[PDB]
Amino acid sequence: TTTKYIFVPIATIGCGKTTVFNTLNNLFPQWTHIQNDNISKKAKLKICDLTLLALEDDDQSVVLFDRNNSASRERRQIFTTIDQKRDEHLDDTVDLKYIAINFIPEDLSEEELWDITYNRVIQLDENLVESVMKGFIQRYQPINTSRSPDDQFDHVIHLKLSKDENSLKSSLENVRIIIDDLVQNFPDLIKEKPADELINECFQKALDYKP
Repeated sequence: TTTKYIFVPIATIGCGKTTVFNTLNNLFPQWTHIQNDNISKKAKLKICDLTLLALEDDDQSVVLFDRNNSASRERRQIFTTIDQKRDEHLDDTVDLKYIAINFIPEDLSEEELWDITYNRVIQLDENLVESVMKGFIQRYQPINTSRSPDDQFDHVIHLKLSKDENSLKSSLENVRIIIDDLVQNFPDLIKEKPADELINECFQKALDYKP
């Protein structure tokens, strides 16, 4: 029994998920960060193929599955497709664990989810940014692990999302939340939280990553 992991965000635009995943991958370079926005719609290998490819080796334990998955259908598509394809990549005794990274607290209404997301991204254009990122926010369906598809998650990490905070201060706190929760729950992945100076350095280097 080797155990493999897929980290699945539940998020919308402006939740900082790529910053968070980039920071974690900087801290743990053996993890693989697969970005949906970098895969062609006509690519032969899609994100679920690439995810399982990046779990084939004994060196390969974690995939950061970088996609919003705002609607329940998208989480169901992950579970269905990975289950259908895993035999092409893993033997079927391998324990594959899905970890939800929940960027949006389930208490949040449709309305300050909008007000938080709207204000984080503006702090020139706004025609594009108001009722067209409200196509994004309308399709959000909170995680609900009491029924399908979200009941297939093995674990849920609950992140912070505050009206109050700067969007970059919140992303750094979320990185820390994920690490500490993994320390408690999956010591095979992280035995102890890295030094804070290391986490800060890896976060600052992620804030420069779009080269």
